[PDB]
Amino acid sequence: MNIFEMLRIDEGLRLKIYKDTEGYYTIGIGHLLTKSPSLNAAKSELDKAIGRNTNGVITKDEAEKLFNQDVDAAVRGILRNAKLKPVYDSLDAVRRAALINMVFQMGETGVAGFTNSLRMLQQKRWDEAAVNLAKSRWYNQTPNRAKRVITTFRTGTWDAYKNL
Ligand SMILES: [Cl-]
Repeated sequence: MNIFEMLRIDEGLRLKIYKDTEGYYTIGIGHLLTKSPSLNAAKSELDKAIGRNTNGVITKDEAEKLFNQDVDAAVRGILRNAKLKPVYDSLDAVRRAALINMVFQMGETGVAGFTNSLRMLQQKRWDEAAVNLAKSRWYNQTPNRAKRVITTFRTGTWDAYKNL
């Protein structure tokens, strides 16, 4: 298991524009196009991201290219952020994947807002971090995904993702 397999499980794969759990236009492996209500805006963003006239459909190769760029961007965002980088540096390789997962889903700014949870992770107070992380809109809106990420922080293993 690695970060790419992990996020492919959490996000799935869809080759036509769809709406994500918040109602926003998305494509591929959880690539957000726009928070605009306008399907035309979403198609225009898609064409710009892919570099051609897509009419809202992309190939699997194109989805995986956007996915590679998005994983790379999430990692680079962690390492440039003063609140995230020291947490990331303190963690083992499995728990690093959990942090990347959060940043992929809710952005660098959203995750840096989890001040108390980040402190607990940095101190390796895993059971306590897991409780604090669950006191969140994130957990209440996407509880099955949040539970898998939280279990990964708590245990340092991939068990939440095996048999999936
Ligand atoms: Cl969920």
